[PDB]
Amino acid sequence: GDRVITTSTRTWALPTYNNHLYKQISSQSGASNDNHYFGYSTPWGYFDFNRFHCHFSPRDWQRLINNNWGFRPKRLNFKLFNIQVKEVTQNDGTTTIANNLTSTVQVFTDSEYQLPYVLGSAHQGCLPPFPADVFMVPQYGYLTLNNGSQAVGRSSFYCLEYFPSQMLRTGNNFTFSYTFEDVPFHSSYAHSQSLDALMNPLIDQYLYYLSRTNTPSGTTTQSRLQFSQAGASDIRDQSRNWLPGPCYRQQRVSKTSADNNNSEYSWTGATKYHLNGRDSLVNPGPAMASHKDDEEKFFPQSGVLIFGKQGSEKTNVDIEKVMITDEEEIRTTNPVATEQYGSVSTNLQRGNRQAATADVNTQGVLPGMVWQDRDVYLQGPIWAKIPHTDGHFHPSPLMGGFGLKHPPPQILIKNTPVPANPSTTFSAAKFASFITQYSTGQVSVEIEWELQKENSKRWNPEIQYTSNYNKSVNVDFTVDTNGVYSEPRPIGTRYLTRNL
Amino acid sequence: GDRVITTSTRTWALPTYNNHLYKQISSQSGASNDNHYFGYSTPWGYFDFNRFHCHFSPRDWQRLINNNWGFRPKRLNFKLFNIQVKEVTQNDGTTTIANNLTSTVQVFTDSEYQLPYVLGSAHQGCLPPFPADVFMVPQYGYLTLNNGSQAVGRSSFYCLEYFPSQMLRTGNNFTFSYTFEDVPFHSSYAHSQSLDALMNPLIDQYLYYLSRTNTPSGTTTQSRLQFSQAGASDIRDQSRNWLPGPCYRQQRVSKTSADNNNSEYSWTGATKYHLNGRDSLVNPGPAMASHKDDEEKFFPQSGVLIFGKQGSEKTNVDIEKVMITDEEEIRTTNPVATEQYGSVSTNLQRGNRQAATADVNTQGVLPGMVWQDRDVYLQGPIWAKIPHTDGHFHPSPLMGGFGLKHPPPQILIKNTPVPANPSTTFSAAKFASFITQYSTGQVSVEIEWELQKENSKRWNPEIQYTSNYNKSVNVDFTVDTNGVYSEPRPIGTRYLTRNL
Amino acid sequence: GDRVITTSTRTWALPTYNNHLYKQISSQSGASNDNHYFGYSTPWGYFDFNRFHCHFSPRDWQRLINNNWGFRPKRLNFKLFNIQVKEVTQNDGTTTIANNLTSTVQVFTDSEYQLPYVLGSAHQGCLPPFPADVFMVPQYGYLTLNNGSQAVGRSSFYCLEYFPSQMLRTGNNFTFSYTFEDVPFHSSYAHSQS
Amino acid sequence: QGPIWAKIPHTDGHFHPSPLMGGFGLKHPPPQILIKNTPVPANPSTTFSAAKFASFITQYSTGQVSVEIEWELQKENSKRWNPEIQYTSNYNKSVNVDFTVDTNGVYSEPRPIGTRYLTRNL
Repeated sequence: GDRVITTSTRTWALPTYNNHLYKQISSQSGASNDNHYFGYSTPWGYFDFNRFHCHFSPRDWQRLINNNWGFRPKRLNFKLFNIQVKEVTQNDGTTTIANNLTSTVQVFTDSEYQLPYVLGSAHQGCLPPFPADVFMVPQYGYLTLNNGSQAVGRSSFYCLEYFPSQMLRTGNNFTFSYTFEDVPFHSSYAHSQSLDALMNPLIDQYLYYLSRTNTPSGTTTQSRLQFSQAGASDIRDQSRNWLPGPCYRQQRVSKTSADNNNSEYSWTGATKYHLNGRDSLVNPGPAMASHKDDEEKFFPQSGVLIFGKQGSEKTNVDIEKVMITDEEEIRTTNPVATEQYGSVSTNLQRGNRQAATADVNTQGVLPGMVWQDRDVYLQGPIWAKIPHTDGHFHPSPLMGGFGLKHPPPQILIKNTPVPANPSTTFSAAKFASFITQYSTGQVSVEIEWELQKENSKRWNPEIQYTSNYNKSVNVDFTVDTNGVYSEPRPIGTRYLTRNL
Repeated sequence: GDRVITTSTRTWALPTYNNHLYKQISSQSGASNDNHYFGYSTPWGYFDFNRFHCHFSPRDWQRLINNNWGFRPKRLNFKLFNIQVKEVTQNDGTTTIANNLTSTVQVFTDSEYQLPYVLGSAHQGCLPPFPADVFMVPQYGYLTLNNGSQAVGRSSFYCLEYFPSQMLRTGNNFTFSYTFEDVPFHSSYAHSQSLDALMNPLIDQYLYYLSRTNTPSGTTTQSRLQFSQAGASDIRDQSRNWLPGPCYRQQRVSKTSADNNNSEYSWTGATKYHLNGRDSLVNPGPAMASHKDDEEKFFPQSGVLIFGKQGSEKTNVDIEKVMITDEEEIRTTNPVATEQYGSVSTNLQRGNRQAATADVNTQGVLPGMVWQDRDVYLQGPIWAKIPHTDGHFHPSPLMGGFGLKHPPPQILIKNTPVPANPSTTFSAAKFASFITQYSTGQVSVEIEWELQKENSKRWNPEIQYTSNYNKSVNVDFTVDTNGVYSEPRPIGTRYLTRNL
Repeated sequence: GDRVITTSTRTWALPTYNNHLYKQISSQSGASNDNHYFGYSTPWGYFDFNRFHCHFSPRDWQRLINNNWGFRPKRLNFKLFNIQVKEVTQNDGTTTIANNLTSTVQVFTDSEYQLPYVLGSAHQGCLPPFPADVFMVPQYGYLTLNNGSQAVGRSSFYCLEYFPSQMLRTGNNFTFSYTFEDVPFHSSYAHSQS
Repeated sequence: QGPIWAKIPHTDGHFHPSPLMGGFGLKHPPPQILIKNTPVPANPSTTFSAAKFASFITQYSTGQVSVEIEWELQKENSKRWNPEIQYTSNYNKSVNVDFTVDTNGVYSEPRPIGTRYLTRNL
């Protein structure tokens, strides 16, 4: 009631990747100097389970999303069990399996966050949406530092066979518990009222701003400047003690595709920054914006988010599959998307001298700013692991989600190598001749989120996202015919409304 | 001694507004699309008492303002009593009153801040300056959300007859206590010394900056670049570890009115931003600036504050009544008003290539910024109720004053309707035929502010705002002849000086 | 959580109907013989509050309707208070009010269900939807038995001034508590499958 | 906007009472509680009299009212995998939303509602 407890489980399959041998991986020499990566590929595999798919399913997303203002995770517990090591041999056109029993698997974990922590991109393949079937574990490895291809001093290279591990035979299991520290609840409410009008419309404030300057002489010219008390009426002159959050700009692009010159403006016309002289564009903006009321056919080029419609073939797939989140609901506070934040004076005015204006395309944070977060679509990420640093400035990760400083640990996996027969003559160096095998087992987690209840004295119904209706040949979600699973539309949580 | 306790009281009068019936209120269709408001008007009335007039009077403003570095409120208590319900009937050219006794009045309050909290603009009519006479209570009602006129989903509409109330007959009273959480003391000291010179003038620092580049060959041209250790002398090259606060720009306008082209530049030339595509100008700037030393005839167009000289007829009143606060005292740190914050390089320089500069009109917050607040004029507001949000970035409300997250509650009032005689035939629907009546009573509050004392080892006298002198035909403040009350000049608190 | 508690309140106005005199009421003789009613009209007025408007408002209807399979009422409590008797006089083209104080009002109740219980049709005028304004109390009276217009033996005619009442001056209030016995929960679920 | 309890008549032949209006079948419904305001005559004629004069003093009355209920409800739990219907407020830019007063103080209530939304397998 006060808090909800989630539990999941899955089965998984672990191959062997590098042939049990680290391989440094680097960028191609033909890759443009905007792109160079120099790094390592380890055999170890690792679990992810960072996304909301794992823990909810649509119904329990409603039950959560409609009834609560906010929530946070209060702990988690985690389990591996039913570990079944398995062998495979290929003779000629023949196959075999024959589980080999006593062979083991290595796991450990890091509380110390010592090893490089890489999730962060929401790389695909965390866990299957929907409980059925199975997923093969992805392997590890990391970029570090490059310069132009090549290498520089420092440049890391950890080992991963150092740390005390645990070696788990068939019929042995592994767990650990973890507890989040705390974070402010994630927002849900949609902010009934905009900032621009917070005011009682009936009375009028006692400040006069400045009325029409100039005024006729005579019929023409005087420097007379007069004042008019504000309130009701024109509004828009209201003295206001708060400010809307910061923004840049984006290149507006239409889903209609009736427009946009020919043209290729991307990525040339896109917004980007270059760190260390290598251009980098910005996929999430600082979480903000919208398109605008009544438009819906325009969206920011690099803004918002994509996802996609299964099955989605990468690299040049057309618009129908992508799904393009709208982001319209934060319109209350954040300063929309592609607009000049607002005009500001430039040149002073003499008797002979006209004044600008000339405005601006950006702002930056200022005292008295307020802004809201972003929304989380349940196929999105969860926690971002703020880097270990100084200059935080509170961490509202652009992906959305929680800002953990000590995220849940990482827990890589590997299955111990078994050599084939040696030559008995001793030898130079190290033979490979490995015995091909892989592994499988279960997995669990659980969370126990804590959520704050909802209460409001509003008189009328509210929105409360629904299942829609009416005779779709294929409803959604649930499998169509031959076993493929679907997920039409994104969801995200802002529905309940709180007065600002 | 350690802390001062304030107490006030007044008498008040409550009419009946809507005829006891909610009326949705909307913007005119002829109102330009920059202006649309769609909202409600409830019968309920409400108290304000948010301004400094209520609690002090000029003398006790001195006694406070001169002797203390800073202060904050530590609690308050509040009272209604001596409630006298009253009736009025009009027959023909006749009048009558005849207090009706047992009829009641409804009050309650909200600690939960559930209902929309609207003060925020310093709408006129809180309480009378000066204890005499009486004030009629303003009514409630709120804007919420519009789009273009019209309406959208959400859009609120609370009731106000839901909550448990208290119904107070003649000879019954009502109170409650409230306690502020805490806030840093409000500043007073004026910062004796500017940032630019913090340094001991006698010694010189050991960093060399960069001296004249170029230098003659020969007599003309060399790329020679040489260095000169700083200190004393030129100054202005001093390495400095702190930065002045952020700013925009304003349109400078003269009180002299000898200038400014013809011209109407307002509001076209004014500084503004448009949220959701509707332009909004900025009445308080981010609290900052000044005009400059020795000028005093120039002030920012949209900057500073107005107030006005009683009696002040709204809409086009001339300059003599407005009073135009100067804001000169923060000159120490904040970066004045209409000036380019400062130049910054633009293009690199080759052997053939000249460099800019080209500067900037704005900045935004940066690490190592410092700035000071604003000053509070005792006819200004007090607490702003920071909205319930995430992105605070400490709340220094542009109106000035304290940043309460849980402000003192709101406490609306209404007087229960009494119908006239029915028709005994039963009826359709609901008759009105109300009995015209209104109400009156007392009011109290009190605060008990806590203030920190002042001590300084300065050797010489200080400024300490005074009453001036010399044979004014009308002193100030105190009533002139026929009972009208005056308040010449604003006041505000920065007088005592602290070394920075 | 387990159970929700509702509370409402309203203001109301009570006229005087028959001039304080019972009047037997009957069907018109011209009314077709499919229609004949023979009955009484008493001065007494009565409260209704039997409809869901009174207790919920749309939002709290959602909050209920979406989250639960079923429900039943487990009790109720009831109150009258702030009773203000009032007078009206009409001289010529003039009006007056002048609350008269000590005059009283009579109420009682029936647990025994003795008197004819008539609600049953959802006659209009129970309470106002929405809290505002006010509603005038409807009067009582009942049909019993007719034959063709006229009357037959039996045919009732209660009094209503028999029972012990309570007479409530200004500055006096009245309550009682009541408890439902039990009923199976009302259904909500829509039955997924035929 | 419908009724609530029907007061099954005092009888024999019940055959469980599912009142056609809908709502609960109480055998002992909440009581009835009629009201009346005592008559005050005008001045008599002092000559005594036949019969009974009327000459009443016109008056009426007003006051408050309360009730309350405390319903008991059973919670909902279902293992269904997909969203459900859950009646909503609709959307989209109605010149007049619903319910809440339009302009001059009249109150509205568009559409009926009724409760069947949540789904249980039969």
